[PDB]
Amino acid sequence: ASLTEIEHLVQSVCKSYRETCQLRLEDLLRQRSNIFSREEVTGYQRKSMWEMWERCAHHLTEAIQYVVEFAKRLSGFMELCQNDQIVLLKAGAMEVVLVRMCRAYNADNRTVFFEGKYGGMELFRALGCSELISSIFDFSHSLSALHFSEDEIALYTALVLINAHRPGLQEKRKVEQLQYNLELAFHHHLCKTHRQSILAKLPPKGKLRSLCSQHVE
Ligand SMILES: CN(C(=O)c1c(F)cccc1Cl)c1ccc(-c2cc(C(N)=O)ccc2Cl)cc1OCC(F)(F)F
Repeated sequence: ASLTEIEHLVQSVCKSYRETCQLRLEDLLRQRSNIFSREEVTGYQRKSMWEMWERCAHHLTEAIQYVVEFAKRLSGFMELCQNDQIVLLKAGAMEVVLVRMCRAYNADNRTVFFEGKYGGMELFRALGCSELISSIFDFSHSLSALHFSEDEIALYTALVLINAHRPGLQEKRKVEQLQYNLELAFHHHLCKTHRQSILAKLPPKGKLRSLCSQHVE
């Protein structure tokens, strides 16, 4: 790995993320002023857990489609066997989507973009998943307060995906090589953007994995 190669990898990943990021930062930030009325909230509250679920499951599917596209656009992700690509997406897809949620979270009033507007966590009362939702607000909070940039997200999410210690992989070596190259890109870009600071301040593999497991449950 040279500088052109790693600087190229940084740009590939950021471009890949920007094409696949589903909802534009632009819009997300525009729509913060805009908030659900108590009539609106009470309406989502009133629904059935089943009505809710299927709506959330529509966006989850849609969002998992975008993570896969991102992964497919990752350098040398497609040159891995089918079996490995499945291992990585099946372990990491959902972790990425959670990370990707921080963007639609607004720490300044503890709301998140849902279905066109912003709302608080009480919006999801019908699901009877208060503990879980409340964590999600907390893990999205702690990242929004490091002002995670789009390139920081792209690159971090790429390493949540490309992990040589997932079991099931047949060609570990190639993955370690993909993984390592992205670490370099992350750490390089971090040095270029004077953000070396945020490493110690990110939530560990521990948290993110244990939350995503509570989520998949
Ligand atoms: C509520 N939820 C879940 O993932 C979830 C959960 F956190 C607990 C239980 C059941 C479910 Cl389906 C969920 C699903 C899709 C979305 C979602 C909405 C949109 C959208 N445009 O509204 C787009 C993509 C997605 Cl993945 C957001 C969700 O939760 C937000 C928060 F912050 F409250 F968790």
